[PDB]
Amino acid sequence: MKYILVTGGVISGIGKGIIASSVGTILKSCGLHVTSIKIDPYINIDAGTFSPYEHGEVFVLDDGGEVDLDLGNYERFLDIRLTKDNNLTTGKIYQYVINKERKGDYLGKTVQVVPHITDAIQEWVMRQALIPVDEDGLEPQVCVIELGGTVGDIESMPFIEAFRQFQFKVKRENFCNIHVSLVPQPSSTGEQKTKPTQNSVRELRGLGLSPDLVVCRCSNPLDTSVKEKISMFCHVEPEQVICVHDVSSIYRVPLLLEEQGVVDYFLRRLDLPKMLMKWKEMADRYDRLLETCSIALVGKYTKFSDSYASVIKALEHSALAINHKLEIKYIDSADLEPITSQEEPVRYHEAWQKLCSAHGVLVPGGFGVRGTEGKIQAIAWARNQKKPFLGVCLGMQLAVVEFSRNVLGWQDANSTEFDPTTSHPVVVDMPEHNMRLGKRRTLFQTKNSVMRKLYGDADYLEERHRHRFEVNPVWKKCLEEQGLKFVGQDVEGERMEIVELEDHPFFVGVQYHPEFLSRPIKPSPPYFGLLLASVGRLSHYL
Amino acid sequence: MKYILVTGGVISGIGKGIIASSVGTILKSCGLHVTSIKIDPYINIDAGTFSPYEHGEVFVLDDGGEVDLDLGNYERFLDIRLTKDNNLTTGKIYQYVINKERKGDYLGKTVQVVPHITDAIQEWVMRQALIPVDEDGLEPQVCVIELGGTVGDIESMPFIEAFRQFQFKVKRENFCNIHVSLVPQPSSTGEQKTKPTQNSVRELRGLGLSPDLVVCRCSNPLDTSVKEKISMFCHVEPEQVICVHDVSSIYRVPLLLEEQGVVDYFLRRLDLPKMLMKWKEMADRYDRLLETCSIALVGKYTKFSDSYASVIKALEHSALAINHKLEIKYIDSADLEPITSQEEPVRYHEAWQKLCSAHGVLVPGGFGVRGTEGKIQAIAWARNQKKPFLGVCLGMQLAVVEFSRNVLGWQDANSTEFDPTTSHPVVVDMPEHNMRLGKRRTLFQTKNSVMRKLYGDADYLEERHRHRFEVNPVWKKCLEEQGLKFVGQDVEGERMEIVELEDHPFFVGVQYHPEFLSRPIKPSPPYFGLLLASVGRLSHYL
Amino acid sequence: MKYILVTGGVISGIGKGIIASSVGTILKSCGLHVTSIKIDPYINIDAGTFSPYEHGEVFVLDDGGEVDLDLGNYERFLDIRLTKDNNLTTGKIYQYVINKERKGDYLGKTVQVVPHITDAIQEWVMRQALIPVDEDGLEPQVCVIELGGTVGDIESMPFIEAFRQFQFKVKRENFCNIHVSLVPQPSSTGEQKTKPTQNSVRELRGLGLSPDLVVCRCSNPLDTSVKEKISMFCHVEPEQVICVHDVSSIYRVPLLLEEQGVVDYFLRRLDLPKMLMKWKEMADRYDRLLETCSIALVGKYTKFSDSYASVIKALEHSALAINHKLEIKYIDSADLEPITSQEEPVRYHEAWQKLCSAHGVLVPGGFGVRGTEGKIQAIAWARNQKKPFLGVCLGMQLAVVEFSRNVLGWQDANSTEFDPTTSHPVVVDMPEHNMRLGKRRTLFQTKNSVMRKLYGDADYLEERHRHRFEVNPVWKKCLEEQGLKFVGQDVEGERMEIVELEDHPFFVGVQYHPEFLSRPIKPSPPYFGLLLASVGRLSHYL
Ligand SMILES: Nc1ncnc2c1ncn2[C@@H]1O[C@H](COP(=O)(O)OP(=O)(O)NP(=O)(O)O)[C@@H](O)[C@H]1O
Ligand SMILES: Nc1ncnc2c1ncn2[C@@H]1O[C@H](COP(=O)(O)OP(=O)(O)NP(=O)(O)O)[C@@H](O)[C@H]1O
Ligand SMILES: Nc1ncnc2c1ncn2[C@@H]1O[C@H](COP(=O)(O)OP(=O)(O)NP(=O)(O)O)[C@@H](O)[C@H]1O
Ligand SMILES: O=c1ccn([C@@H]2O[C@H](COP(=O)(O)OP(=O)(O)OP(=O)(O)O)[C@@H](O)[C@H]2O)c(=O)[nH]1
Ligand SMILES: O=c1ccn([C@@H]2O[C@H](COP(=O)(O)OP(=O)(O)OP(=O)(O)O)[C@@H](O)[C@H]2O)c(=O)[nH]1
Ligand SMILES: O=c1ccn([C@@H]2O[C@H](COP(=O)(O)OP(=O)(O)OP(=O)(O)O)[C@@H](O)[C@H]2O)c(=O)[nH]1
Ligand SMILES: NC(=O)CC[C@H](N)C(=O)O
Ligand SMILES: NC(=O)CC[C@H](N)C(=O)O
Ligand SMILES: NC(=O)CC[C@H](N)C(=O)O
Ligand SMILES: [Mg+2]
Ligand SMILES: [Mg+2]
Ligand SMILES: [Mg+2]
Repeated sequence: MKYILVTGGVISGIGKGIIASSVGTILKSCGLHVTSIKIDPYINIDAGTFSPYEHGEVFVLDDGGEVDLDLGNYERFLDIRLTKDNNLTTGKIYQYVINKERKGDYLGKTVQVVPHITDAIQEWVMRQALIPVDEDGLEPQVCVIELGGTVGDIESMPFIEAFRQFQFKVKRENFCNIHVSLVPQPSSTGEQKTKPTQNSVRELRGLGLSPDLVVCRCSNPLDTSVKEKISMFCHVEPEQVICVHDVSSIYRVPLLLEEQGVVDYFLRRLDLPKMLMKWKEMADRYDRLLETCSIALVGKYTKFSDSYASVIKALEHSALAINHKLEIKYIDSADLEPITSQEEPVRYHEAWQKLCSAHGVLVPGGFGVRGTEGKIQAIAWARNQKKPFLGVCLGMQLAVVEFSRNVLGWQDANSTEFDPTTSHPVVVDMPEHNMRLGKRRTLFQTKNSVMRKLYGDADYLEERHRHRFEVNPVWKKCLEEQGLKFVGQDVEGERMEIVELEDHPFFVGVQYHPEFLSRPIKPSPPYFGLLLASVGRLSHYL
Repeated sequence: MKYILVTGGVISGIGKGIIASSVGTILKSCGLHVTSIKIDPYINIDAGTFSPYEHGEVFVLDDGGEVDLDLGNYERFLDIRLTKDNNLTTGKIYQYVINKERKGDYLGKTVQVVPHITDAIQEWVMRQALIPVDEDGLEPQVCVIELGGTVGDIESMPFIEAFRQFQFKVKRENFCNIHVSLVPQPSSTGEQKTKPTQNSVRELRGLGLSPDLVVCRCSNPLDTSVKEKISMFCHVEPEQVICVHDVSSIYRVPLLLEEQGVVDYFLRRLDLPKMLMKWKEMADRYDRLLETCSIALVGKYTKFSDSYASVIKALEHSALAINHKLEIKYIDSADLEPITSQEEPVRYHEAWQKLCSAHGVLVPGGFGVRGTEGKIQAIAWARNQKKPFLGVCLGMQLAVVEFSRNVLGWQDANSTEFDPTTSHPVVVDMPEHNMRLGKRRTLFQTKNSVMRKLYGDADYLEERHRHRFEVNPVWKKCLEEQGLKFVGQDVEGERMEIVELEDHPFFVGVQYHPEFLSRPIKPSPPYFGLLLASVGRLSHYL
Repeated sequence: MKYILVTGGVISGIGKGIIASSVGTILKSCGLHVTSIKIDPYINIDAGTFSPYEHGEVFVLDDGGEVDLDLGNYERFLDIRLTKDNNLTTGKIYQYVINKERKGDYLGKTVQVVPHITDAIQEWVMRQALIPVDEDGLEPQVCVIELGGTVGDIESMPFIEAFRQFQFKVKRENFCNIHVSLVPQPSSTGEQKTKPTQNSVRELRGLGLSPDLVVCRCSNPLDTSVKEKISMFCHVEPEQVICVHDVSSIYRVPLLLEEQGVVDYFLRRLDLPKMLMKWKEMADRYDRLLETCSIALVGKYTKFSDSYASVIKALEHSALAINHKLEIKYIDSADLEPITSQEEPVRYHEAWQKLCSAHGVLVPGGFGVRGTEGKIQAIAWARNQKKPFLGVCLGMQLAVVEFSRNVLGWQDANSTEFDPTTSHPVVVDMPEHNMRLGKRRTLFQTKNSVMRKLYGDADYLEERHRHRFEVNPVWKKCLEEQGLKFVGQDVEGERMEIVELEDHPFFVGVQYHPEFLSRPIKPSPPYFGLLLASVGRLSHYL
C-alpha cells in the first residue's frame, strides 16, 4: 500500500479537500487504483445529526452512511464508491476502542491514547485502505488520508501521533505527507506573509511529521522571494513548495499541481511505475463558455454555498454538458412566503424578481417546517408559468402537496412531517422494516416517461436516499386520475420514487438525491433534464 | 505608572503599530501623558545597518538613534520626542546583561534567561517609562509597549516571559495586555475564519498572558456570530473583542477603537480619572477631498511602500493642509537612467510618462550608487521644465552635482560617495569630530529665502540628519557666483544645510530629513512648500 | 568529522559529563582522535566570575581559559589539551553574533535566533571540532558535544534548534545523539518509574532530535520489563536503551557502556573502521584496595564535593598509584579558627579531631579572607607536628605568611590580599604586564629539591595558574636566611613558584594548580609526594 496524509495548516475550509482529490486524480492518471479516508477529529459518529450550516451538506454513500461532503469530492474526482468507514472520527475510534475494552480484548491491561487509540487509528487506516472502491473488485494501491481541521487542534493530536508512529510502521517509499497552509496577503501591505505557514510547519514538525510537500494556498501566485523564504524557514527544497492560487474552476487544481510538478515528485517519492487532458479540456471549455442559463435554487439552507455543495456541482456538471454558463440564483425560500410580504417586502420582491427571471427552478431536499411554504410557492409558480422544474426529495413531496392544494383543491393538504392534524394527509411517515436511507432500486412502471428516456431506457435505476416520509397509497389514485404520474416506484410498489406531471415542459419529482451520483463528464440525468428543458433543448434531445 | 502591552497574533505587518499609536492617542485624549517602547525581538542593536527593504525606512530620533519606523508612528500620533532606548532589542538586552556580567555585577552567580535577562527587560521598561517625552519635563503616566513580531516566535519568548512576571510585579490596575490578531476571509468561502486568532490567544495564554482585549484585524467588519465565536474559544467577553477593519485612512483607527468602546474599557481597567474630534475632522476632510495634486517620488527603494513611510506621511500631511488628494507617482529612479532605454524601453517610457505628468517632484534621501543617475535625470528635468522640486539629503547633494554638470558644465562632476576619481569633487566625505547624525541647529545666512518664510522667519531651525557627505567649501564660491544660494548652514558655517536656486518656482535642497518632524496637523515646511508650489499656491501664501 | 551530541533529560548533575567522557574513551580505544565541546546554556562568557558553589570548581586550560569542570573530565579521560573555545556559551555566541552585526558582516539583513544564532553555533562547533587537542598536531576524527542543562530549558533551545538543523547539514553517518535521562525509584513503591524519561525523549523529539541512544541513569540496574517499557514509549529498540547504574568508581562507566554494547553500536552507527583493559585493571585495583591513607582537605568551599573536583581526582589518582584507599577528611577551614572555639566548640573540636587524625594535609587554592585564618592554623599544625603538607596556590602564600608569623615571629604578617594595612607585607598584588593565569614555565633554581626529584629531574616544568598575588622579593632574603627555600621560580626570577621547607618530612608550596594535569595512570607529582610522604614511602621512592 501507499499512503498520502494531507494535513491542514492555518484554517479549515482552505481547499485541502480539493488538494486531496486532485492528488487522487493525478495518481488515477498514473493508472493507479486510489482510495480515500476523511478523518474528522470531531466526536460525532456520523454526519447524520448535523444541521447543514455545520460543515456543509450531508453526503449519502451507497451503504447509507451519512458522511462529510469531502467524501463527495473524492467520489466526484476519482469516480469511486466509498463506504461508511472511509469517514473516520474520534467518535468512531473512541467508541471502537471502548467496546473493545468492555469485551476484554485488551487482556486486562490499561488502555491509553498511546498506544491503544493510536493503534486503532493505524489498524482502521490499513483495514479501509484495502477495501475495493473502484468499479472492479481491485484492491487500492494508494490511499489518500485527509486530516480535517488544522494541526495543533487538541482533537487532531491523536491522529498526528498515530501518523508519527505509522511513518515508521511502513517503509518510507509507502508513506508521504502533504501540508496545506495559508499564505495571507493583507490589503494594507501587499506582502504575501509566510509566518503562519512557518508556524504551521513548525507545529507539524513538533508533532513529529516532516512535510514532504508544502502546498501554499494564496489568492494569487507566490513571488519567487516568498517561495524561497518558505524553503529557508520550513526546511523544504524550492521545488517541494507548491502554490495553489485561486483558479477559475476546481478542474484547474490537478493541472496547477501538474505545472508545480507534484507528479514528477510522487513518482520518485513513492517508488511508483493521459487523463489530465480531460480536466484540461473541461477547464478550457468552462473558461470559453459565453451564453448563460439560470436556475433558481429554492433553498432552505441558503445562508452558505457549502450547504448545497453536491447540488451546485450537479448543476455545474449539467451546464458544462449543455455548454452554458450557469447562474444559480440562490433564493432563501422563506422570502417567497406571503408572510414576508407583510413586513420584509424588499426581501419578498427580491426573491420573486430572482424566481421569475430564472429559466428553470430546483427545489432541493431538506427537513422540518421552516421555508416549506416558500418551496410550495415556487412549485405553484413553476406549474402555472410552465417553467421547468426539478423537485428533489422534499421537492417531490411538496410537488404532491402543491398539486393537492392547487389542482385537486384540497386547501388543507400538507405533509404529515409539517402538520400532523391534516385531513387529506397526502405525505406520510413511513420507516424501513429491515429510514429509506442509502442506495435502493427504483423500477419504472411505464415505457414512455421523459425521465426513463433521460436514464437511458433501462427498466430500473439504483439511486441514494435520506428521507423518512412518502406519498400516501390511499391518495395515490386521487392524484393519478388527474395530472401526476408516479412513473418510478420501489420493487414492491408500496413507495413512489419518481413523479412526472402531464402537459408541462419538464416537471419531475424524485424521492432520492440525484446529485450524489453526478460526475464531471456524466451529470445526473434529472439535473441534465432541468438544464436541457430551461434552455429549450430537452425536446431536441428526444 | 500604567503599562499597556500590545502583542501580535498571526502575522507582523498587521497594523499593530497603528493600534499601539491609536491607544496612545485615546489616552492622550483622556489628558494623560503617554510614552511608548517598541520591542524588536531581532538581535540588531539599532536600525542603522538595515537595507530599507528590511522593516521599511530607518527613522532618526533627536539624539541620533537610528530606530524602527514604529517609533515614527508614535511620534506622529502622540507628538512626543522619543530617545534611542525607547527601541529595545534582544541585541541591546543581551549586550546590556553581557557587559553587566563581565563587570561582575551579578555577584559570581550564574546568569540566565530567567531571571537575569527577563529582569533586565523589566528594569529597562520601567527605566524608559519614566523618561519625559512630551514638550514639558512631565513624567509619563502610561507607557504603551508594542512587542514586534508575533507570539511564539523563538526570539519573542524572553519578552513574553518577562511580561508574565511583570503582570505580578505591578498591581493589576497598572498592567493591561492587548492582542492584535488576523481574522482571514478567503475568497473561496467568505467565512471570516477565527481559528488562527484562537490558536494565537491559546499561545499567548500558554506563555502566561491573558489578553485584556482581542483586536481582530480583518478586511471588513466582523459578523456578530464570528465575534461571539471568538468570545467562546478565546475566553473573552463579547464587548472585549474589537474589530479593526480596513479604514480609508489611519486617522479613523482611534475613532474605530472609540466606536468599539476601548476608552470605556481602559477607564475601568486601568483605574484612570475632546481631542478625538481633530482626528474625526481630519478623517472627514480626507474623505471629502476631491481635486488631486501629484508628486513624483524619485525613489531608489521603490519596491515597497514602507521604504518611504515617513516621506509618504509628510506628503499626506502637506496635501491635507493644502486641501488636495495626493497621488504619489512612485518611480524607480533606475528606470529614468539612459542605460534602461537601451534594453527596457517600456520601463524607461513608463517612468518618464509618470515624471512628466507629475505636478512637482521629490528626490528623497538614500545611500550608494544604484539609482543615482536617475535622481540626477529627474533634477535636470525639474530645473529645465521649471517643475517644483524638493531634494532631501541625497537630493540636495545631487542638486549640487546636477547644477555642476549642467549649469557650470563640469561634465565629470559627481559626489565622492559615488566616484572617488572625480575632478571637480563638489560633494565630499566629511565626518563629525566630537556622521552629522541626529538633531542639529541650522542657521539662516539670509533674510529673504522662501524656506526662511516657510519656517516662520526664525533665524534658526533644529532638524534631524543621517548623512556622511557634504557640499565642498572649495567649490561653494563657484556655485554661488551662479544660481545656487546656500541659504542655511551650520553654527560654524563649514557645512551647507539648505540650498535654494534663483529664478525657479520652488527648487530647494535640504541636507536633513524634514519628514521626521511632520505631524498630522503640522506638515514639515519643505513638504508643504512643494505641495503649495505644485498647485501654484506658494506665491499666494507669501 | 563525526559528531556525538550528549543531551540531558530530567536533572543536571546526572553524570552526563561522565557519559560524554566515557564515550570519548571508547572512541579513543577504537584508535580514533577525539575532541570535546561543552555547551553551557548560561549567559556568562567564562567560568572566571563564578563562586565555587555554582557548578563546582573553575578549571584552568593551558591558554588561561577559566572553564567548567566538565572540560576537566574530558582532559582526564581523553588526555587532551582543550582550548578556551571548547567551552561554548550563550554569552560567547550572542557576543560573537552581536559583534558580527556591529561590524556589518550580516550585510544589512535582520539577524535572528534562526538562522543567525543557530548558524553561529554550527560554525563554532565545526571550527572547534577541527583544532588539534591530542599531543600530536593530528586533526580530530570525532567531536563529542555535551549540552549542559536539560532539554526544554529556555536557554537550551537555540542549541537544540541548531543541532536539529545540523543533523541534515551533515550526512547521517557523521551525526549521532545520546540522551542521558533519570529513571527514579522511590522508596515507597520500588518501581523504577520511566515517565520522566518518556517525557524527556518526547521533549527532545518535539524539539526535532531523535535519540540514537537512551542512557537511563538509575541507582541500580533496570529490570527487563522497565527497559522494554522505555522501548515502547520512547520509540527506541531494546539494545538501544542503556542503563548506567551507580558504580564503585567512574572507571567502571566506560566498561558498563561496553557491557551494554555502545561500542558495537557506534561502529555501525557512525561508519567507523585494547585500551579499555587499563580502565578494567584500575577499576579492579580500586575495588581490591584494602588499607587506608587519610588526607585532611583544609577547604574554604567545603559545603559541596564538586567545589574541589579536580583536587579530589588528583588525590584519588595518587592514592591509586600508591595502592591505598583514600579517606579525604573534609574540613571547613573556618571551624579551625580560634573564634569558632568561643561559640561553636563542637565544630571546633570536630575539625581538630579530623585534622589531627589525618596522615597528611592539603591546603587547596582559593580567594578572599573567609577561612584564611583556619588555613594558617592547619599549616602551623603541619609544621609543628611534622605532618606532610601540600599548599596549593593560596596554600603556598599562606605557608609564607605562617612561616613569617610563627618562625620569623612577625605577628602582624599577612598577605596584602587580606590586610592591605600590613607591615611586613610578605605577599603582594603583582599582575601580568603583557594575572599570572593559564600555563607558564617554572625553572628550578637548585639540583636537590624533593619536588625536582618528584618532577623527574628536568630543569623546568610547565604548569597552570589562577592567582593575582605573589611572594614579595623585598622579604625573600629574610625567609631564605631561615628554613624556606624557593626551589622553583619564573624565567626572569621575579616570582616564587615552588617553595620547600628544610628539616620537615614533606612541606611544599606550589603557586600553580597541579591537579589540572593529573591523569588516571599519572598523578600530579605534588599530590603523589603528599600521598607517598603521609604513608612514609617518600623516603624509599628517593
Ligand atoms: N485553488 C482554489 N481556488 C479557488 N477555490 C478553491 C480552490 N481550491 C478549493 N477551492 C474551493 O474552496 C472551498 C474549500 O475547499 P475544501 O476542500 O472543502 O476545504 P477543506 O479545508 O478541504 N474543509 P474541512 O472539510 O472543513 O476540513 C471549496 O468550496 C473548494 O471547492
Ligand atoms: N485598520 C487599518 N486599515 C488599513 N490599513 C491599516 C490599518 N491599520 C494599519 N494599517 C496600515 O497597515 C500597515 C501595517 O501597520 P504597522 O502598524 O506598521 O504593522 P506592524 O504589525 O505594526 N509591523 P512590525 O513593525 O513589523 O511588527 C501600515 O502601513 C499601516 O499604516
Ligand atoms: N554511573 C555513576 N555512578 C555513580 N556516580 C556517577 C556516575 N556517573 C557519574 N557519577 C558522578 O556523578 C556526578 C555528576 O556527574 P557530571 O558528569 O558532573 O554531571 P553533569 O550532568 O554532567 N552536570 P552539568 O555539568 O551541571 O550539566 C559526578 O560527580 C560524577 O563523577
Ligand atoms: O473537515 C473537517 C472535519 C472536522 N472538523 C472538526 O471541526 C473542528 C473545528 O474546526 P473548524 O475548522 O470549524 O475551526 P473553528 O470552528 O474553531 O474556527 P473557524 O475558522 O471554523 O471560524 C475541528 O477541530 C475538527 O475537530 C473540521 O474542522 N474540519
Ligand atoms: O516590528 C518588528 C520588529 C522586529 N521583528 C523581528 O523580525 C522577525 C521576523 O518577523 P517577520 O514579521 O519578518 O516574520 P517572517 O519574516 O519570518 O515571515 P513574513 O510574514 O515576514 O514573510 C521577528 O521574529 C522579530 O524578531 C518583527 O518581526 N517585527
Ligand atoms: O553543565 C551545565 C552548564 C550550564 N548549566 C546552566 O545552568 C542552568 C541551570 O541548570 P541547573 O542544572 O542548575 O537547573 P536549576 O538550577 O534550575 O535546578 P537544580 O536541579 O540545579 O536545583 C541551565 O539551564 C544551564 O543554562 C547547567 O545547568 N549545566
Ligand atoms: N432529505 C430530505 O429532504 C428528506 C425529505 C423529508 N423531510 C424526509 O425527511 O423524509
Ligand atoms: N541618508 C542619506 O540620504 C545620506 C546622504 C548621503 N549618502 C550620505 O550618506 O551622506
Ligand atoms: N586561585 C588562587 O588560589 C589564587 C590565590 C590568591 N588568592 C590569588 O588570587 O592570587
Ligand atoms: Mg475538507
Ligand atoms: Mg509594528
Ligand atoms: Mg556536566
